[PDB]
Amino acid sequence: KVFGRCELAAAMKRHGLDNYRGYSLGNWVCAAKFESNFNTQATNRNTDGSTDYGILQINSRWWCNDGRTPGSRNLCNIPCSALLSSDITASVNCAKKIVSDGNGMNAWVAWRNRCKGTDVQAWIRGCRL
Ligand SMILES: [Cl-]
Ligand SMILES: [Cl-]
Ligand code: NA
Repeated sequence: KVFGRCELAAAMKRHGLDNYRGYSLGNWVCAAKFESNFNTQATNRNTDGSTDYGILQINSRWWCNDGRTPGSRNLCNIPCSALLSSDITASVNCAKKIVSDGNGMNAWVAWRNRCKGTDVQAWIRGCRL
């Protein structure tokens, strides 16, 4: 599923991401935009052989099991394919664990390079939330 901007904001808001660990909704929409272009089916392979999955590009090195990342962890206790669903619940619940682990949203390279310190509120402007 390829989300609309406001559609995804409302979905994320419903799942408790607005101001989660102090990160306003615009941060999450901005990260999703640049990680996946709002596409729940996005996958990308990393150089160490791990793979990033879904709308927030969550990494099989630590967070999910794809059966092909030897020596990795599965800290969200889910198959990585569950992160590709049109229902964002699994991605959001795993993202809550990631952002709580000490490093905040800096775990998302695109958020660090393209959203952090920008006016992220513009990503939810005009949306009915
Ligand atoms: Cl915001
Ligand atoms: Cl933080
Ligand atoms: Na893994």
